[PDB]
Amino acid sequence: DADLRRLSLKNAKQLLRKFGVPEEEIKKLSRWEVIDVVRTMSTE
DNA sequence: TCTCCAGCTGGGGCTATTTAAACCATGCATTTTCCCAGCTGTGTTCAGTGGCGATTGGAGGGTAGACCTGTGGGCAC
Repeated sequence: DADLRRLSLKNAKQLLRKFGVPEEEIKKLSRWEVIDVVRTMSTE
């Protein structure tokens, strides 16, 4: 959960693009919602 | 004869050379200093997260109530 802060929104956006997350979530670009979604996707 | 004048007849001041001394003017060139700009470092603030605490929800256990079955007693043939 920690290194997900160092993701520093922009690289987390690129990671969500890499996993295949739909563009709406990426579009929101939440600093907290984005990291929760990428933690969920890395759990999936 | 004496005075004046007027030309002219032989006489003095330019030029050329070397040298040192101390001096000057007129933009020029160089060196120094001051100022401004940029880059780096440190400090502060903000916000993420960690972490912990509290509240809510779910599950399990216990107690209470109700229903069903069994036994006993009373009554009737």
